[PDB]
Amino acid sequence: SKGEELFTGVVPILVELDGDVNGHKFSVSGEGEGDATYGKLTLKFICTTGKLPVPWPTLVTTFASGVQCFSRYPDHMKQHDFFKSAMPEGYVQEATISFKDDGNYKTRAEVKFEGDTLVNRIELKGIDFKEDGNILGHKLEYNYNSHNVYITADKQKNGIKANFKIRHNIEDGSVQLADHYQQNTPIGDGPVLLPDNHYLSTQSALSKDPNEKRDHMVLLEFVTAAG
Repeated sequence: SKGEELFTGVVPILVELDGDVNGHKFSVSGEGEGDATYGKLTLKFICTTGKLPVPWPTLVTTFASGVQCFSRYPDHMKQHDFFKSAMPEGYVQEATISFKDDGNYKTRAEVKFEGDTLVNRIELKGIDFKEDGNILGHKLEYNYNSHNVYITADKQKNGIKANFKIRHNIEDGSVQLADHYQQNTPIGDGPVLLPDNHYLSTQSALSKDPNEKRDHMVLLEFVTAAG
């Protein structure tokens, strides 16, 4: 595809988010770099309005979804890469994150190229949360486990669909369950690749910057496509 040639080296990344959870408004800014030949990514996020009203690990699926274009697809599987084929014009992404016995997050994002940089613009709305629960009560640990993302084609809208289950570790030893459901639609009127059923194997690591006093998060990720 024509969009594939834009990912042969190291490319800079820029992210911006605006949110509202149970009446509390906030804003986040991010910056980093990606190398698709090795399926490697490095990013740093900062809260520009003060302190974050929700735990940092609950926002990982929203941030990681916007950079799925940096996945390493093996030679025998290159005909199944929707993400790179839609570039430079891009796509619109809509999703729902449901927490068991608690509330939900509804999101919308624009992913495209501006110059020689890959850009992400996101909006989030959170409703029906419990004040004494695991989310608003800040009872989750600062970590994230390995998982698989399942993909399928959506012919009627010339795009794709994605789904997986999440397991968040709690302070007492137990876990908090969640589900992520997503849908992608192209912006331009050019050709795209429609895939057969497959998955993406992922591993992540969360850390802190020792010289930083503002509320933040550092993320490192490795992603590979498999049949």
